[PDB]
Amino acid sequence: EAPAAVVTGAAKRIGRAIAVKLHQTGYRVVIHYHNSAEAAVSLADELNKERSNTAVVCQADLTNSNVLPASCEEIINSCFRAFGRCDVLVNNASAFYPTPLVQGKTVETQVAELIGTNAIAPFLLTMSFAQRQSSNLSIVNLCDAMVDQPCMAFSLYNMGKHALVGLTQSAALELAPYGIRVNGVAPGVSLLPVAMGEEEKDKWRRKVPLGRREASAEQIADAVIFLVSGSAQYITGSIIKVDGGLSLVHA
Amino acid sequence: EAPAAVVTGAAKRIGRAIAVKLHQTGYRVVIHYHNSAEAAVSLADELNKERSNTAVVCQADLTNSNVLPASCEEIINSCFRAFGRCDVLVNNASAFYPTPLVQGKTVETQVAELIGTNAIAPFLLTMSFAQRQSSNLSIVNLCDAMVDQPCMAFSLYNMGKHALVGLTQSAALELAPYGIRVNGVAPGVSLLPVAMGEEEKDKWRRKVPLGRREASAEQIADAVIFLVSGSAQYITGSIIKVDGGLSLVHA
Amino acid sequence: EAPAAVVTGAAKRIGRAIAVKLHQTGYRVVIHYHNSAEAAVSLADELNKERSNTAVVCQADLTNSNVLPASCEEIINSCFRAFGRCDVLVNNASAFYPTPLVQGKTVETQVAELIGTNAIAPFLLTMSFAQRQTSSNLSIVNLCDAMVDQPCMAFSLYNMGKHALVGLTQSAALELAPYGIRVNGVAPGVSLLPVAMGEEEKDKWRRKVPLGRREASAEQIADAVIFLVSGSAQYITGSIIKVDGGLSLVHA
Amino acid sequence: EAPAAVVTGAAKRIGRAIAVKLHQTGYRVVIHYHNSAEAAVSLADELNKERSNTAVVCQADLTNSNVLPASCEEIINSCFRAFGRCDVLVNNASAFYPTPLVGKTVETQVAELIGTNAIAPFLLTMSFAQRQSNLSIVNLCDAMVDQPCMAFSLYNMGKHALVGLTQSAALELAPYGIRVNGVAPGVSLLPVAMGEEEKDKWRRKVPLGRREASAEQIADAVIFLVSGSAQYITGSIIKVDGGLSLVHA
Ligand SMILES: NC(=O)c1ccc[n+]([C@@H]2O[C@H](COP(=O)([O-])OP(=O)(O)OC[C@H]3O[C@@H](n4cnc5c(N)ncnc54)[C@H](OP(=O)(O)O)[C@@H]3O)[C@@H](O)[C@H]2O)c1
Ligand SMILES: NC(=O)c1ccc[n+]([C@@H]2O[C@H](COP(=O)([O-])OP(=O)(O)OC[C@H]3O[C@@H](n4cnc5c(N)ncnc54)[C@H](OP(=O)(O)O)[C@@H]3O)[C@@H](O)[C@H]2O)c1
Ligand SMILES: NC(=O)c1ccc[n+]([C@@H]2O[C@H](COP(=O)([O-])OP(=O)(O)OC[C@H]3O[C@@H](n4cnc5c(N)ncnc54)[C@H](OP(=O)(O)O)[C@@H]3O)[C@@H](O)[C@H]2O)c1
Ligand SMILES: NC(=O)c1ccc[n+]([C@@H]2O[C@H](COP(=O)([O-])OP(=O)(O)OC[C@H]3O[C@@H](n4cnc5c(N)ncnc54)[C@H](OP(=O)(O)O)[C@@H]3O)[C@@H](O)[C@H]2O)c1
Ligand SMILES: Nc1nc(N2CCCC2)c2c(C#Cc3ccccc3)c[nH]c2n1
Ligand SMILES: Nc1nc(N2CCCC2)c2c(C#Cc3ccccc3)c[nH]c2n1
Ligand SMILES: Nc1nc(N2CCCC2)c2c(C#Cc3ccccc3)c[nH]c2n1
Ligand SMILES: Nc1nc(N2CCCC2)c2c(C#Cc3ccccc3)c[nH]c2n1
Repeated sequence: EAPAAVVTGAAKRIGRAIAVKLHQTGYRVVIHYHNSAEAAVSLADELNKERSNTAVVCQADLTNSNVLPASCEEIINSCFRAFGRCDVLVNNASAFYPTPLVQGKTVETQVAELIGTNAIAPFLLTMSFAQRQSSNLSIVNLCDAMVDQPCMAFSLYNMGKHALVGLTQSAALELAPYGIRVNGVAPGVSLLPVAMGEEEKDKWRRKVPLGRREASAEQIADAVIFLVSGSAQYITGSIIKVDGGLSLVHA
Repeated sequence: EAPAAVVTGAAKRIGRAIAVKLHQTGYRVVIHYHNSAEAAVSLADELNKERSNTAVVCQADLTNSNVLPASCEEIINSCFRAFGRCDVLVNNASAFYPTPLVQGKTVETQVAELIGTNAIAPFLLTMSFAQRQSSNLSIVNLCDAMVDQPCMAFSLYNMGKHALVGLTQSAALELAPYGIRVNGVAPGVSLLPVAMGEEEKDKWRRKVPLGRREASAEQIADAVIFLVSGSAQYITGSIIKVDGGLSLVHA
Repeated sequence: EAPAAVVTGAAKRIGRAIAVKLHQTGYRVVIHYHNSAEAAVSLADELNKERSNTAVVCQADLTNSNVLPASCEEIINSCFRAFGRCDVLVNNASAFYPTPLVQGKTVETQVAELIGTNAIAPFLLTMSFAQRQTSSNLSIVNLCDAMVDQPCMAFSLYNMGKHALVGLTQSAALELAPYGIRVNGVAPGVSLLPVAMGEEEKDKWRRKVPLGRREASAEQIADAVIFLVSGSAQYITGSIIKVDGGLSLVHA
Repeated sequence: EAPAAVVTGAAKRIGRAIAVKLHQTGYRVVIHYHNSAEAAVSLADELNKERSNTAVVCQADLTNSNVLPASCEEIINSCFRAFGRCDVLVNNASAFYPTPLVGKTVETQVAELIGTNAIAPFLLTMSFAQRQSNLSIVNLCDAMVDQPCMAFSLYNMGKHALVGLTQSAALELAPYGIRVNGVAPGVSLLPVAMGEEEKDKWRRKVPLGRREASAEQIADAVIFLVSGSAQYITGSIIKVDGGLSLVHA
């Protein structure tokens, strides 16, 4: 019987690249989404076309609130409901926008979305994953290679990703006696929005040592797939940068 | 005019030592506290006896909630209303208890307290402090030298301290243009409670390379004093471990 | 035509596992060795029995000296001599013994062996590798140490050597990225405890590891190397992958 | 009796400022130097004019070689010879120049860059410990060690090694009451002779004040680490960089 994976924020971009890759490697997948309903269902469609009854979608807001623990438990429950098991959890969903310290979402909303999606939801999904448990159980957290050279005025976002590093380590340590490995993948710049000005994209592209290009979504997913594989059976609490050397470039 | 400082969680233990040492150095102080009202008032009394009109108290819960931004604004305000200025903020208050991943406060309450006290309140206090501004302005965040080798079952506490590192770096970068430095002090083991077990204290003491003892509250306060001083005027985004070598000791 | 890899200290243990997997993946290999001459020659024999003239041996002391630069150049040269190309370099060879700060090799000899093997020879091999250079996939993997920030008591020069190696991994990734050469590390925690260590002692270390209360196999370390040299790691450079079972996360 | 400090590479620039500050604090000082004899003697003279018999010079090359351990032992020995004790060691001496991967031989590059930045600090540390009250060592590291300058691999390997020495020695010497810490400068005291356009280019990158560190600012952190206010601090490295290491590309 095939193992099952939950991928948060999997309707598009990096998260969809990860979902697809697990599916192709033989996983059944829960495609989680928040707002992108049409993209999520469309992907579950493709993948079920490929193999019937191997994908489902699951809608959840991962903003922090008093019901977030229930929402995270229901995401995990939804994998068991659909597949009878849950082998892999990939915490990919993330809010990203500036929250300047000195001067519109209220600050309470900004805290809730940025810390919720990047850190607390990952923690709650990890609790639920562990609680509901031959096997290769693992969690992969999507981190950020630039957390120590942060974007100006992204304090909440940066605190959220730092918290996620802390979760990755704490969960690796705690869940090792249950056979559950917990690792991260830390993109540098990846998948630049089409919208973004072509000269702005080139400005950033030119900073990357390896090929003066951003990472493809495929390249990020490749590192996730490694960490979930039997090729990584002794790896836990590791975070693999996938950044083309960007984090090494001084100002 | 003497400079003024806010110290969170200043009624007892390390926060109290930081408040005393700053007051000794010539600062006027706001003693924030949550439950330790008699100790906070007694400290204020003792400090005002040394020097009239140099200490006030401010009570607030720093748990994450819809009212935390106003509470943090209140705390900074208390310093302006008493003293007419606010030069230094020390983010010392901190909830600390285990939050095991595998199963009595609800989990969402555990999240609110541990992430609120250790990260979100320090972010909101930082915003409020910055917004209100040859001065020597700075922020010192009490971090944790053991954050990369965390205690088992302390996930949320560790996440909170990692976020606080993230805040330290982000805010150092963003507030540098205003002349506000942001730094950290990372204690190892300091001031073990009297009522904790003798076997367990001996166990931990014996692990510290430098002297086989915990730090005194005054030794932690010494590093805070340095960072706020004119001897640290080029230092921002730095985190000083005060751990007797404990973090260097392998398992 | 098949790519080619140099693996230093490849006669035994982890280096041997790395050479074997690389060869199994389709690489031709230079098995570098220092003292383990029989092991190196019998390994090359086993590999060539599988595929003809896909393995050669190359002996060199990698202690720091006046002759180390030429030795390192000759290791890379031997790969070009045998196989016409050199696509991968794995810096695995390493001296490891204590050098207490406070009180019969002299200290200058300990410096030369520990800093030479762990840091200087990798630098020189990296220079020679790069100097000699869209289906190209060139890369270097340096064998680091997951416990570098919580070092063994009395192992200052070894630990200095491994820190220098992290520095090289970063500096060389930055500098060689324009040439298409990636530079990464694999950082074991405890792996393949020596056969002659008593099991009761092996178990004292084993017991510290969160993930299974055992040490890594040589093949588990090799698996990380294989990943880093693969096409699945094409945007990965300057990265160090811990393969430590969570050991570095465990407090005193 | 006043305590005594050894400061390597102390004839000029940042090492000189550290010596000056330790001397102002009440230390007797060994000013080690390699080539800057005139500056070193002039400094010793000035410090002894301020307080008699409180400074000496000591000449040594700290390039790696088979005699480096004896040279390091002799530096520590020179502090005991002059002052009867040795309380503080500051490993400041450092070679710094590019060594690209693609007149000096590479053997010589390795010897100077790895010797000065790492092996000499290790040997000096051994000699300091062996010869033994608030005893401590401060190693001058580099806040940019993880975002290094292009083509500076050996320099960078040296400073990484020095971080490892700081940790290993803090761990090992702690039972002897000897603390070991680091100060990691960002851009500091730019050469007067360096091009103004280039200086301005690097200055404008620094978040805190858009200026380099003064040598006195670096020294202030050294002074803290050797003081009685840092008696529980060992194995720590304090960046003194105005936030420069926080700035992405
Ligand atoms: N792109 C980069 O350059 C880069 C750099 C560093 C790190 N990373 C990391 O890699 C991961 C993926 O990057 P990306 O660019 O693909 O991400 P993205 O496009 O910014 O967002 C990924 C998904 O997160 C989900 N999400 C956002 N807010 C949410 C909420 N409140 N509740 C639930 N889900 C929410 C969204 O789902 P819906 O669309 O369904 O609403 C969105 O599709 C992230 O964790 C990111 O931080 C990316
Ligand atoms: N002690 C150590 O070994 C150690 C080690 C590493 C880091 N640290 C850090 O150093 C700092 C001082 O340590 P400590 O041992 O002195 O801390 P502590 O005694 O655990 O707590 C300090 C104060 O935090 C305040 N606090 C707790 N929950 C709060 C809430 N919901 N709202 C507002 N305030 C709250 C409390 O004030 P009230 O008493 O008034 O209720 C408490 O007295 C902390 O940031 C800690 O995390 C300490
Ligand atoms: N084993 C572990 O737990 C562990 C932990 C952390 C990191 N690592 C790293 O992983 C790598 C492999 O570990 P290992 O335990 O397999 O290594 P090892 O058995 O200690 O030695 C590897 C090889 O290094 C070669 N070597 C030693 N001194 C040399 C010299 N002076 N010149 C040239 N070559 C020399 C030896 O070759 P000959 O036998 O031919 O003389 C030896 O076979 C090393 O880089 C190590 O530091 C290992
Ligand atoms: N300046 C910066 O921006 C910066 C940045 C990061 C770190 N740092 C660190 O801070 C420390 C001081 O920096 P700096 O700019 O003052 O240093 P510097 O001017 O480059 O050199 C300091 C001294 O090192 C001594 N030295 C060099 N090679 C030597 C050798 N082979 N043997 C013995 N001594 C040798 C020289 O002595 P003589 O003059 O007597 O020959 C020189 O005066 C260094 O450790 C440096 O790495 C500085
Ligand atoms: N969830 C999430 N989304 C991100 N982005 C979504 C819009 C483009 C970037 C980033 C992102 C970025 C970026 C970026 C950096 C330089 C130039 C353009 C984009 C970093 N972490 C992120 N996390
Ligand atoms: N707010 C807060 N409080 C802490 N403590 C309050 C009770 C003593 C420890 C710690 C603490 C600790 C500890 C400790 C660790 C090992 C042995 C004994 C105490 C670490 N971070 C903390 N943060
Ligand atoms: N070249 C080299 N060799 C190592 N070893 C070779 C013999 C066993 C370990 C180690 C090693 C180790 C170890 C070890 C630690 C605890 C228990 C047993 C082995 C760490 N880095 C190493 N580098
Ligand atoms: N021993 C030593 N000396 C350095 N320098 C001596 C004169 C120029 C800088 C540096 C140095 C530098 C620099 C610098 C950075 C930006 C612009 C100009 C110089 C970094 N590490 C150093 N170590």
